Amino acid sequence: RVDVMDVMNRLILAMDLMNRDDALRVTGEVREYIDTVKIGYPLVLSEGMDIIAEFRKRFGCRIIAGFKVADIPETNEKICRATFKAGADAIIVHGFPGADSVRACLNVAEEMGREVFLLTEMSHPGAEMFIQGAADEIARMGVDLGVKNYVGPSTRPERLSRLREIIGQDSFLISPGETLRFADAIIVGRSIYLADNPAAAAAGIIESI
Amino acid sequence: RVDVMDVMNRLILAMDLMNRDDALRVTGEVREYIDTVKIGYPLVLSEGMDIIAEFRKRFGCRIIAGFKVADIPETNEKICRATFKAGADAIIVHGFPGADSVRACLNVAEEMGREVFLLTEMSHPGAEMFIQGAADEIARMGVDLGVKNYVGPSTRPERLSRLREIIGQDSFLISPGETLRFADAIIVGRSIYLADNPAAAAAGIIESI
Repeated sequence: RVDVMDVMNRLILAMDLMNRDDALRVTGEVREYIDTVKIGYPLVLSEGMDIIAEFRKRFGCRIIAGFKVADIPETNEKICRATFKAGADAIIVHGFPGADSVRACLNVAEEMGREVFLLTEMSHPGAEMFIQGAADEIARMGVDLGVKNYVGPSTRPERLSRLREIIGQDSFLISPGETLRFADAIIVGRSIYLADNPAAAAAGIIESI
Repeated sequence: RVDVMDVMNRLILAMDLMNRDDALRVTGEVREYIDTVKIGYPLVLSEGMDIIAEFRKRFGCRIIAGFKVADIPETNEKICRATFKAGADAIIVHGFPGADSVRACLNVAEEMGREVFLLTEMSHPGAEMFIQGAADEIARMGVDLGVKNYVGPSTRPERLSRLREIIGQDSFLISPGETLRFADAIIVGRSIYLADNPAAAAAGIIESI
């Protein structure tokens, strides 16, 4: 869809390394396979938010801040503004804190011309306690608020299908082969940056697509 | 109790200002009324994590990182280690993501000799959608995992009483008058740092204790 972002090769690199040198080095090794990188708190808190602008300038890539914002409205607003001011193209936000906390983020993204991704569900074991049960309602809340970008789990294909059903075919969905039957792009981390050779690892993944 | 932290005047300053100069200036104006300060992402993302060590050295205060960590276990571990390495004495973590995500934090705090505060419930309007309904279970999860420090709402005292009932009289509880009947310490922000004179504002609050 013309109004949703285009992720090269439908592959997003989750750059979870905490060392600036390593993060930039490994990303450089696979720069030809991706144009979108997700950066989280581990790297940003260890090296500073300036690392976001460094990635955009060194690789000409889109940066998604995988912060999973989950604070009160006023604080969410401040976190989003600081993150977008640092150059992030998009930010990932939790939906469990409610609609006002999500809208606070949407307001800033609108103002600054950036994007908000709503995290509807997580896949780690502990997600079963409260997150799994609220997933459908969180996705629906996003749809009702005009959210266009979503993050959903990949571990269970049928769950990604359910999410796609709720958000519709128009929405943009990313998830951490069959996954791409429902998601627009997949997020890969360790499988690439920890492999003996990240390039071959990334190349292999894309070939499967 | 002797095994729980002692917060001077039972008052914790929520330093939410995003400007280093202002945050340090206003904190300096009220330094005589508190020995514990809560710092969040707005300030840290805007000025860098080094600001935590700067506060501890300039004021000799305890720093609680009000990050409300809500990621997967591996990432929570990394966020906690980075935050504690930066000097934070404690970190606030969400319980909605489940037990493994909380334990990941507990592991790092144990290793580094720091503290974890479990956020059981929030008070902003949107909290009623999913957070309010999971609060009791989250508090019980904390108790079952040996969590000693908790953060609860202050808007509704009967809710604070319920939380105190679940965590017991031995647990340490902080909440953002009657509040101190159940909470060990109160967290005050805007009322202090935004007031015409934060010193008089802080002094007034304490006098009521």
